[PDB]
Amino acid sequence: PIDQLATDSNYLEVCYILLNGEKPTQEQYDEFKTTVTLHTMIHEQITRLFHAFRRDSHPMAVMCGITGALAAFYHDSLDVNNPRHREIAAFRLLSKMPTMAAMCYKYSIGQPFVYPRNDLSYAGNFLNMMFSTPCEPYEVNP
Amino acid sequence: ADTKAKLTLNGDTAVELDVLKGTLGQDVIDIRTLGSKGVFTFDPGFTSTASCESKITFIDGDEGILLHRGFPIDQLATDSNYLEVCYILLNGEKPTQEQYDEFKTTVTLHTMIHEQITRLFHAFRRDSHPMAVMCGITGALAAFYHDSLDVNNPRHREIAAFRLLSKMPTMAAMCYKYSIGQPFVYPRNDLSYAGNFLNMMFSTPCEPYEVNPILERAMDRILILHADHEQNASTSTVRTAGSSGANPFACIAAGIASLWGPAHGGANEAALKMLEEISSVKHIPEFFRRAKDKNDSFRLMGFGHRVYKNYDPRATVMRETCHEVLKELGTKDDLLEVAMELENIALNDPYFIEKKLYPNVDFYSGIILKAMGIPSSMFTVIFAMARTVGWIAHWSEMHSDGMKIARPRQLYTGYEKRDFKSDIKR
Amino acid sequence: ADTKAKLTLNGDTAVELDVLKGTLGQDVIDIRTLGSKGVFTFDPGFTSTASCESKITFIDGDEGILLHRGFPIDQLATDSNYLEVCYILLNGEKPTQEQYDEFKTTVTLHTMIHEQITRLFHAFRRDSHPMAVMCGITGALAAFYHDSLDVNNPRHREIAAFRLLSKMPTMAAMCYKYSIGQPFVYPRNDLSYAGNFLNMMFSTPCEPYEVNPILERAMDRILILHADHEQNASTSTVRTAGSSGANPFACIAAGIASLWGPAHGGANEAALKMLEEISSVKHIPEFFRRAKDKNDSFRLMGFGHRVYKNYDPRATVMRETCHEVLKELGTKDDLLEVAMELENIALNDPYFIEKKLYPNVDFYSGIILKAMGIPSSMFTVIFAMARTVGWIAHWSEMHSDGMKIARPRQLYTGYEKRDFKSDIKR
Repeated sequence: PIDQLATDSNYLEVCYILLNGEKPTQEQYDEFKTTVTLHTMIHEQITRLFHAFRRDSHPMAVMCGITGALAAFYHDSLDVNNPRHREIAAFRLLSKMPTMAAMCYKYSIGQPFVYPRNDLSYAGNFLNMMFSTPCEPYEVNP
Repeated sequence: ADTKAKLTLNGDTAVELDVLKGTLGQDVIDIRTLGSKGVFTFDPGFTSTASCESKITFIDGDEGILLHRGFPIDQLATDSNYLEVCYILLNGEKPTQEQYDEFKTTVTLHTMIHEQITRLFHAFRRDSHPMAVMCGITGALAAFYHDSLDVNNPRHREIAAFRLLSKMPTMAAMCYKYSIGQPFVYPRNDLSYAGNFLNMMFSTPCEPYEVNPILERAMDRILILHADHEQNASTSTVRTAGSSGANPFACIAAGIASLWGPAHGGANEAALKMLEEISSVKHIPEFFRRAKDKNDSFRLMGFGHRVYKNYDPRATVMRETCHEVLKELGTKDDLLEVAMELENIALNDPYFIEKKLYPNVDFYSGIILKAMGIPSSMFTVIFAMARTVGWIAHWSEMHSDGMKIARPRQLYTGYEKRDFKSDIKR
Repeated sequence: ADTKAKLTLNGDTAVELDVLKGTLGQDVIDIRTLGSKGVFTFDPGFTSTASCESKITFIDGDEGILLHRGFPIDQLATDSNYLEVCYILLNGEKPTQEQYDEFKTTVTLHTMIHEQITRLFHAFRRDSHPMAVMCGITGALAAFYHDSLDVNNPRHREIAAFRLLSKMPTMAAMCYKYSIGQPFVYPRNDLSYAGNFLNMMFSTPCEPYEVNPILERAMDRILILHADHEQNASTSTVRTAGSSGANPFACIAAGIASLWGPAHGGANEAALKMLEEISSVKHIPEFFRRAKDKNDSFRLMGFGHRVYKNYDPRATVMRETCHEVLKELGTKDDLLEVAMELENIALNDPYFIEKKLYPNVDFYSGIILKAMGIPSSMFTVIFAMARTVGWIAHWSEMHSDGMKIARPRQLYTGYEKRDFKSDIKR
């Protein structure tokens, strides 16, 4: 039930549940969080695509434009029939969406992009990339 | 006030004019009505004309008095700090702890410059004079900070003032980083205005930078000592452009250009270079750099000033700071015997004693900045940066007053109406 | 002379001041040596103070008179062309074929801007007002053309003068193209000044642009009618920035921002809101935009002017040309014809009669530009681009005078000297 997931689980565990069909064992979850964590950054060239969008663009139009352009950069995981390519592709989108989402915002307001922080949770990592500046340390409110 | 109530002008009919008085300085003959009476004065340069009523800065040139909101410059340069002086110039009073806290908070939160504005720097030749880059960048601000351009709107001035106030040092320091090929440094919330500046100017991502309290306080003093200087030419440009309706960023950008005007004033452009290189302790100290004084360009090299007769009151605290900074920088300030010597040449040469080419605040500021490793091209960028608070104060005062638009007359001595009939067939 | 000998100023004893005589207009009282005594006048806005002696433009507002080097504006607009008027304004006399061909050849020879400045255009936002981008590029020219900044060298001055007259049209057109996302168009040596400008505005690589003869003339006349307007707020800004020694390019940038000035308000675009986005005689000029007039909401709209009492002398020829354009463009005009209702009201409506809201030159200029398919955000850019030669001439004459540094007095009414005591700790 959605209530139990929204109150008891966390986003990454729900992802594992939707993607694997079961609540992850500590180890499976650890490995899962590990694969996601290692694929958070977006190719720097993909980052230059943001600079070609009008600063005044709707972040949702920038998000569609950026996601629709991914295939040219992550050209090695495009064979949908290939079982391993789906793993890679899924993990890529899974890890990178918040990085791109947060960048849409930073770009839309004129602040520098924030790199993922391995030391943070999916939600905290997002709030960090969305609001922190290089000017002061940012502390994620629980 | 004796006969300071009234007086009269006499062309044909006796026109009575008030003799407005000040709280300090000379009285002024209110001629605001003469124009309508078909009477107009003639004063190119406005040396006999009070363009406004001001409460900001007071100067008695002969007696060397410089007051900012009534406070002597000495006390501000030694006791206050740049941000408090800004509050003083901008608000007219010494801030209560809380008012100062809130003030420092508003400034701190608006330090970063829009990343797009940062891309403008990359379009300037790396070899550009940082002062030309500074004028170009400030003059372009209005397109980015397009929501605070209504000068008539009281809240827009708050925003605009705070924007310029917070961002100038960020832009100033970037001009330098860009001019030498090092990456830009973001403001650090944990630092003071002076320390934050020294950080953005000199730190690299390669090692931690530690702000030296001596150089820090020394920079803070260079800033306060350049905060404002009454109705000079560059500030008069700020008021004039402003009364014309020009947005704050445009008026501040104009003030910067008017400020470095003398630098590229030909005689100054050439003489500053002569002094630039010659640091051989055999020419500057032994009348070589002094050999060329046909074209003066002295105020720029730190000698003499039209405002003050015998000395520049801003140089007191700066000289004392300068002596200290030189020491702090250990056994490296050896070739700086020319600093000791040029000063001796200014205090003892009959020519300098005659023309009163005394060392001014910039002779000493220049030494502190040179001692810090800052290139000379960045000297006016720093002075203009510090002067911005004065410009904002004068621009703002000009507004809240009555917004008397600059619409002067002219003595027309040109051609009387004549007919036009072209000589060309093109 | 009426009462034009000398005059007396009394307080206790008398002071004799000479009166200068102008060839046209009113004569003035010389007060240049007053401030050299202690006696200062008080005149905010300078409306009773001649700021300089000039021979460029004579205006007799109440008579609706405007002369450029003695030539009536209506004659120049009809029988001359922009460049010839530019030649006259700068030189004092009309050109011979020899002189004109030399001037023209030189102007077209330097119309192309440095390739690196084009990069600067792209760092700006696409949503930026064309006017702000214009001011931004003008204030950045000093970072490139740094070989003509010596305002004390007639060589630099003349070179700066030509680079501005040559490149301004190029700059303006590029501001339009950038805003609409169209490729920049290069200047054509074979096309006229106005023919080239329209081409740079409307050309495209998709096919060769055909310039309509009637439209080229219209544009040239717009440029002629805006070439100069005497000692106004913008020119005074240019003259004041220049008095300090500010570089040529920086001087124009301040004039541009000054001219942009009065259009930064809130209630100014609240009425301009309706004037723009709607086309119907029963919509705008009908109990909506008419009734919606809060702060300025007039001169900028094309109704009235502070200079002229009854009418705008410049508007006469602009009104005729508007007929030729409206007649010619028809299929791209007849919908905008609602100007007759705006004019009808500005003539037959009591509110407009009482406030003397006569359709100025910008009223007709606006109608034409709107019909030619030009966005209103380019209107003042076009006027500024045109006014630039006037700014250059005034700036040159200020220097011929000897560059009298603007150093006005002030009426100080602030605090007297007081000791500084600070309690804060931040």
